[PDB]
Amino acid sequence: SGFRKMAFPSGKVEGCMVQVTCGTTTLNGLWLDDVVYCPRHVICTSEDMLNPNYEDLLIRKSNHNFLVQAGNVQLRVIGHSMQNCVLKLKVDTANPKTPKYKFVRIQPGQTFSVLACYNGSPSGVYQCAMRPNFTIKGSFLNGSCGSVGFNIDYDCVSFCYMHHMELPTGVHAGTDLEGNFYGPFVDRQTAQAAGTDTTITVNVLAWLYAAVINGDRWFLNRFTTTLNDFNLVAMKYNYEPLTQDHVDILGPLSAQTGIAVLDMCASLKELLQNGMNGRTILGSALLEDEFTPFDVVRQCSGVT
Amino acid sequence: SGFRKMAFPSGKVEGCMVQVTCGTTTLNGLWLDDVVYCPRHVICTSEDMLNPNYEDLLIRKSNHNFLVQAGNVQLRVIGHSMQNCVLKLKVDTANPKTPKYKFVRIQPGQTFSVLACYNGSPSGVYQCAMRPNFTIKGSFLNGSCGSVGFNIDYDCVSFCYMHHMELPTGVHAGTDLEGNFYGPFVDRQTAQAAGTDTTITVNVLAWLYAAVINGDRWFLNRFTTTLNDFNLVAMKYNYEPLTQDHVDILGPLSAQTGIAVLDMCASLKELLQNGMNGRTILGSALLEDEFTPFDVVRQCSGVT
Ligand SMILES: CN1CCN(C(=O)Cc2c[nH]c3ncccc23)CC1
Ligand SMILES: CN1CCN(C(=O)Cc2c[nH]c3ncccc23)CC1
Repeated sequence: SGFRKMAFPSGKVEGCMVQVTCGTTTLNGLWLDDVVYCPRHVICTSEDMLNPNYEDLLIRKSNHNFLVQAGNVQLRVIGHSMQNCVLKLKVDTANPKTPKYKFVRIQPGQTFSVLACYNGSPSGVYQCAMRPNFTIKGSFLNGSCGSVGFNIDYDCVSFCYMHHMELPTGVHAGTDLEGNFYGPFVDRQTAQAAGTDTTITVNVLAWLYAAVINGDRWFLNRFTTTLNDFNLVAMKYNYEPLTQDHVDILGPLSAQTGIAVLDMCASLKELLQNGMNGRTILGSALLEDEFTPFDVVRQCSGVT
Repeated sequence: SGFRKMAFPSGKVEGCMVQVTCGTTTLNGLWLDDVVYCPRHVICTSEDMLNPNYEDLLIRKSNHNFLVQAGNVQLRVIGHSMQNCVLKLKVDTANPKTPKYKFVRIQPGQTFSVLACYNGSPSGVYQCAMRPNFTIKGSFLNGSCGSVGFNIDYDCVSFCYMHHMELPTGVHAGTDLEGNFYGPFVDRQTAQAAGTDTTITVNVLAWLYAAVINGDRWFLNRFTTTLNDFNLVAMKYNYEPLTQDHVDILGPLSAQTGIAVLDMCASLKELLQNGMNGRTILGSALLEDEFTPFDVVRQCSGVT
């Protein structure tokens, strides 16, 4: 019993973190096999950051300009390339701690763990969601760039995020491990505004199910709704529309609790309309949207 | 920028987790040097759990009755002893992944990371606080016993908690690594009620400072208070009393923000009296009390 914002165990990823220095800038890199992945803005001066031409800046850089340190031992760089917004530094040594891994590009609403790192050393781990506006609400200070987001399936680390920048609103933007930004963001020091940060409705419903499973049931009501009726209310409250694909994904939680998805939607509808009236659900005074239905089943079943 | 409930990187602890089986019960153990630490209730049948005499039950157990598996390799048990509520199984092999470590008994209000484990395998990591009633609000299912709470200082893991049981209210009780329960709890399947779960005032104030540092300032007011005046209000709201030791610990956050501790107390006083009025602080609709002043400085400074 109990329900916590839970991160994946970070050890498999800790074993991949290194320090990358180009000139006076140090940030983090991800060492998998004989490649080190890092944000391309490592090559930029503060001046360059305002309006960088990365291809032109990169011409001035050689393998020996990329200093890669794994613990307190230097790796030899034997190649470099730019893929979208990441640099791939080929090193002469395969990371001996390379886990089974994939690179995945996640959808908005998907959660992942972040291993916040500075100078290639882990500082902490927390759980994030890719927001519907393709930002993440992380905890990142200068030097945290190259920190990675990931999910784990038994022994396979799926890398989904690499940290690149903070927007002037203090929300975070980054890439997949192919170097493609989530959302419309660019690695340039220019004011970039985020769109509407809507609530991840299917995740809220997952968390309401988690609440029921954990004995927090006060919000269960006598009502039902329809997807169309629910969605009118969702749109009014800047909630993402619910689709039958969302209802399908909530099936196992529906079956475990015996609460029809549309009934739980009607409960959610009343919470939106009435608020919490000073009550809490799983120790929260707001509706939590950074647990996926998969997250709730995993936590509630004890997958390792 | 941004402020997250952040756990320590768990890799150093992942390397210590093993599976302990006695008869038909499997739970987790902590392998440090040539000792495996686990809850003594591993020796109990369901029947035994109702009113166990652990010394008498342990007489019936030999070294070869304790099955210790590290990954998928069995460890040879060459000794066993009971220290308070934990068993110490001496094995013939030092854990090669043993980190620098200490055993510490934490105070109520102190935070720690939990590596939730099942069958000696990590499932996830989250941040907890020792509640003033000596419970923790964890996320633990059957098989999670022997999971450990810890803090890390650079390269030294301080182990502070080992999970033993859930109370009928679904809150959690456990021991330090000398086997002494936090609070009045006993490892027996008998109804045990928790006392008042008061709010950790110094932690709320730490988190308000964290909010100011991160640009959430709407709650800063024109008022000040005194420790005695604040404490009258604290007691009314089931907040822990604030002492000058708490004010001392908040000094660095006071200095960083230029907000006198007693001014922040007066802000907190108004939040208690007025509530949040549907507003949030660091994405929370309630006052968060599971960040210590040390946690806030660490996260806000990027210690690795
Ligand atoms: C292209 N350019 C954009 C601006 N940059 C950052 O925002 C880096 C960064 C990521 N998280 C942070 N948190 C606090 C302060 C700075 C950062 C550098 C790269
Ligand atoms: C002395 N006896 C007391 C009762 N026990 C537990 O509560 C073990 C336990 C710890 N977390 C849990 N979460 C869910 C279900 C069970 C547990 C066994 C030991």
